[PDB]
Amino acid sequence: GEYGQRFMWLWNKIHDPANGYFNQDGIPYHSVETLICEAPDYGHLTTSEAFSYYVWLEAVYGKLTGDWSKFKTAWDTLEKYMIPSAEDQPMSYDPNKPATYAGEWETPDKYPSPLEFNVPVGKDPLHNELVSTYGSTLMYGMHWLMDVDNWYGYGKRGDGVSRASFINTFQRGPEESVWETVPHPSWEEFKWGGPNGFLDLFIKDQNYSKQWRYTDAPDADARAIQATYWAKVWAKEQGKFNEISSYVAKAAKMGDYLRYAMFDKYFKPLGCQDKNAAGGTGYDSAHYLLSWYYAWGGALWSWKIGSSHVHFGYQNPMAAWALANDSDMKPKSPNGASDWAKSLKRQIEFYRWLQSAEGAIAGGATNSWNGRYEKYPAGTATFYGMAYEPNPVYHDPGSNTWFGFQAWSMQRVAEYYYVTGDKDAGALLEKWVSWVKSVVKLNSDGTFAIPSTLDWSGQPDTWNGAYTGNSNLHVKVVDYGTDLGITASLANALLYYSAGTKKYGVFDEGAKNLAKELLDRMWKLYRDEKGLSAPEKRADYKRFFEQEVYIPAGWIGKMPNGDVIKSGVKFIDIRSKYKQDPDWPKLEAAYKSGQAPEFRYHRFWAQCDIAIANATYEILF
Ligand SMILES: [Ca+2]
Repeated sequence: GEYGQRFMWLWNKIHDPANGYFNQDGIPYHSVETLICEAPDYGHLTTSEAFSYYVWLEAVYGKLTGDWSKFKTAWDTLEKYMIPSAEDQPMSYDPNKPATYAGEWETPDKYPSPLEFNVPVGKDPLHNELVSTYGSTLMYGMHWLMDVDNWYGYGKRGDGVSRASFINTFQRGPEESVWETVPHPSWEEFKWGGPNGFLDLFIKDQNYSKQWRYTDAPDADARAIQATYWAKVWAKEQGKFNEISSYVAKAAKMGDYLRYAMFDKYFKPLGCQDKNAAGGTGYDSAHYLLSWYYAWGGALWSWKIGSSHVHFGYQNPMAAWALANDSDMKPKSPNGASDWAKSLKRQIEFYRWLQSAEGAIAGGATNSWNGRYEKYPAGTATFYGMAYEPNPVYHDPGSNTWFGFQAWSMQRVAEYYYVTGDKDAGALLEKWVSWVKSVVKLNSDGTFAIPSTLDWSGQPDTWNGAYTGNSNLHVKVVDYGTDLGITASLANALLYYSAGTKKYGVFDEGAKNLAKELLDRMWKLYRDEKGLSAPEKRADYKRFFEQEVYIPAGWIGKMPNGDVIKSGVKFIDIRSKYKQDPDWPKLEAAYKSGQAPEFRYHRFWAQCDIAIANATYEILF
């Protein structure tokens, strides 16, 4: 079939060693080009989102093929490399005191953040159940960032040499952009950085211990699960399910632990609005959404920490439903499926509460105003006691000034609607597709433009379980662009909606046609040697040179390659190896010329989305 030809074409552009999307271990890079900085700060780093897209690409491949080897392989790599093994996470945890509270602060210069030992932390209610269920104490979820070819030089567990090195960057609050971090190893032996390693850049304590720390990106895990749901439906169609047996089980175990994404940072109760208030005793601290993260720390004592900030872009109803309803994907814990049923509905309510008057989905909510459980301002709209935030978690740039989440997240809703016919999902999607149609530009010459940067106004109405119209919440498109990963994901969302519409109501041909046009114009214009790519102006890359990384006066340390870490140091001064990047002179030239440098990037996830969107047109039509 034709749109599946398209998929095949890109699938082995991706799987051709020549083009170089994977490292020697089969770990996909964030992108083929190395000189890139946006969420990771270098291209041959990779992310938990990349792995989840890899699994998804293969699920779709084995649906179109009957060949589930590639799917099995992609999961094999993911469990092996991106999920901390037993040696990666050795422990004695106390569910009643799961962590010691530290605040979040407005700027990076207010860090390291002091522990506050008087601040009550609440009860972790998932742990004892999860031990009972699995026999293990190991946590089964992906850490979000990896240095796949050991570019930074921290290695495995401190060996400064192994590939697939667990690192972390973002640690110092909502203004710490990708440009303002100090990349550090997840496993801390004090072999680099200062006397206490890098710990004392981020946390203020009397004494510091060697330890490990991991941070899950829940959208990533959920996508992996979403992916595995389709691999289960698709293998079962073909009578090959049992082949994929234990891999659906991986998804369900992952699903079971992913419930840590559902809780306030410090198991504090929803609505508390005071750091000194008592901790939750159970599910009163569950927001039942996929939060910006869960994190687990552990001494070489133990900590577990959810997150108080939620972004709609991180939600996944399809995954939630799959875990909650499909008996093959059922998590083994007593309460697992059940918590996921609650998450499914809370998520859908969340999306509807965030729906602007125009139809775009606004950012999110927090249970911890300023990340310090402060009192909400007068007039603040709320969702189950959480405060609306236009840009939750990060502000530089604003986390919901990126059009991309609209597509990523509504694709998942559109899947859930197709499977299910849920009326709220449908009514949500209706008003959103309407908006999409009104803002996508199809030009006469066959070029197209999707929104890139969004801006926001006002607030939703406070949630009371039923849609109101949110007539004071307003989206504005600030500019347009030609992001192909997003363009394809937008197409993918339009296709699942249109499909569901045919299946459950009045068929929306408009939607399908708008998607097709996007998938067609893209394929005709932006095809190239390594897959697809469009020109991209990166003015912000001046920050390579100009961005000062905050280091405390008196703090002295070294990166593994010898770069000195001290006050005044810039972004590039702690990443000197960038100067031997093939694109360095091009970048240098443009910085001095005074105009934005240009790239034609091949992000794994982008190429994965383009693939899956074309394939999804065939599967549905
Ligand atoms: Ca900043």
